[PDB]
Amino acid sequence: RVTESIHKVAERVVTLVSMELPDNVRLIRDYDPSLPELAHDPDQIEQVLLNIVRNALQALGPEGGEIILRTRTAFQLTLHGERYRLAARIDVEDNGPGIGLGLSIARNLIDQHSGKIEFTSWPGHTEFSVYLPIRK
Repeated sequence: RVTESIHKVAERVVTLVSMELPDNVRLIRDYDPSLPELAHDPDQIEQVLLNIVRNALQALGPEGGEIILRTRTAFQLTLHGERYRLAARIDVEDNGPGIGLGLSIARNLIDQHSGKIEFTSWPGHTEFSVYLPIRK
């Protein structure tokens, strides 16, 4: 409904997560300042990111680690079979020795925004990538 910077929601998430962050877990930012403002429901995107970050905290477990909240402009990104000239990619990547309804809710809220969520992993890392359309 509103067209604003996705970083406002990202920062609301950083503030909220501070209350549940273990002493041995650090949350770092890796924002792309060139990312354009986009239409989205801030309340819904906040819930999407909170649930993904909590899943990340669950993955890290007692061993703790690092969670990176990253934003990047995505060019020529495909969403539901159509290629978009511009989309926003928001990643929640965790690093840790020790490596759900919330996730289902996040998926549904992203579908409402006509976006997608992808999961990947590599040695010592796991990452959820959320995509939101900006310009088709």
